Formats: sequence, C-alpha cells, structure tokens
Amino acid sequence: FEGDLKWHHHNITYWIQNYSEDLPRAVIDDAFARAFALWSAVTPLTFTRVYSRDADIVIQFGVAEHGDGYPFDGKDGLLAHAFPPGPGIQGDAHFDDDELWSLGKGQGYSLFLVAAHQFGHALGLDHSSVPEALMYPMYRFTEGPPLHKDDVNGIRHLY
Ligand SMILES: NC(=O)[C@H](Cc1c[nH]c2ccccc12)NC(=O)[C@H](Cc1cc(-c2ccccc2)no1)CP(=O)(O)c1ccccc1
Ligand SMILES: [Ca+2]
Ligand SMILES: [Ca+2]
Ligand SMILES: [Ca+2]
Ligand SMILES: [Ca+2]
Ligand SMILES: [Ca+2]
Ligand SMILES: [Cl-]
Ligand SMILES: [Cl-]
Ligand SMILES: [Cl-]
Ligand SMILES: [Zn+2]
Ligand SMILES: [Zn+2]
Repeated sequence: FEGDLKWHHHNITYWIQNYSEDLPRAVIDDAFARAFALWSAVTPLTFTRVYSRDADIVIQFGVAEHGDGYPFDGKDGLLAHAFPPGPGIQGDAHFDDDELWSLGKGQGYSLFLVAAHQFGHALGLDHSSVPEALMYPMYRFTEGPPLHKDDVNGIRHLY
C-alpha cells in the first residue's frame, strides 16, 4: 500500500464482485455509489459501475485470508483495506465481512463511510493527521459532510 502512483485517467470504473450478508444488495450498491459521489463531487473524476474484472476498482467482501498477504482479523480491528492506483489488484477495495456492516447511527460500522475512506486510498490518497477528516486512520462515526477540508485538498492535489 506504499505506492506513489495516481490514475492516469479520470473515467474510473468499479465492479462489485460480491456482497456482505448484513445488508440488502440495493442498499450496498447505493452505499458505494454515494461514497464515490463524494469524491467525484470535488474533482473531475467520474465513477461508472461495470461488470468485469477489467474494472479499475474491484470491490469484494472477505473474511480472514482472502488471497492477498493481508488477511482480516475478524470482529473489529482492521475493517477493510485498499490498494493504491495501478494495474491488477492495485486500486481494489476489500471489506472484512466479519464486521457488522450497517449505516448511520447505531451499532456496527457504516459501510458508506468506510467505503468512502477505502475509495480514497484506491485513488492514491494517504492518511490525514486531522482527527475529524475522513482519511484519518481510525474510524469514527459522525453526521454531516464526510469530506473534511483536508480531504478535499488532498484529492484535488492529485486530480
Ligand atoms: N477500526 C479502525 O479504525 C481501523 C484501525 C486500523 C488501522 N490499521 C489497522 C491495521 C490492523 C488492524 C486495525 C487497523 N482502521 C481501518 O480499518 C482502516 C480503514 C477505515 C478507516 C475508516 C475511517 C477512518 C476515519 C473516519 C471514518 C472511517 N473506514 O475504514 C484501515 P486503512 O486505513 O484503510 C489501511 C489500508 C491498507 C493498509 C493499512 C491501513
Ligand atoms: Ca466532478
Ligand atoms: Ca484494480
Ligand atoms: Ca476486522
Ligand atoms: Ca458482516
Ligand atoms: Ca448504524
Ligand atoms: Cl455475493
Ligand atoms: Cl450521501
Ligand atoms: Cl452512514
Ligand atoms: Zn485484501
Ligand atoms: Zn486508511
């Protein structure tokens, strides 16, 4: 994940490989679309859902070991991870399905916020030192616009 590359195109495509059993597919698709919309709203980037491995960002829910050298740890802890821009697995976003995925206030983790964070990494964004920023390393649920001034500046500095 220590990559230093950005996408050389702005028409990004994503493929939802599979789903979590905690939420309806329609809810999941909408959550991801809304997470992407957060970044496309402040950049010339566009995100189009596709149905092929040829997508730039492949999204998948997994548990424990799932193919890469970074297995999930089950309940809590690591919630998900994504690889920086590049071919192959690069740009892909993985979500730990051992977590209780939900939305808004309440128990469990907001798939919307975590996705937005993950897509940030999939776009090449590094972590923020601002505790209130979306790209902060530690998950924290709060209401209001997910993107903090620092997140906007970071993404705009790249695209
Ligand atoms: N419960 C949390 O806040 C955990 C804590 C954590 C960070 N790194 C690790 C590593 C191993 C275990 C836990 C953990 N953070 C995450 O699951 C984030 C993912 C995350 C953060 C958020 C988030 C942060 C701030 C505000 C809102 C959501 N949603 O999803 C991991 P990352 O920053 O995407 C990452 C990816 C690749 C390599 C190394 C780290
Ligand atoms: Ca735009
Ligand atoms: Ca990819
Ligand atoms: Ca976990
Ligand atoms: Ca789950
Ligand atoms: Ca909730
Ligand atoms: Cl599925
Ligand atoms: Cl939204
Ligand atoms: Cl939410
Ligand atoms: Zn993975
Ligand atoms: Zn992160």
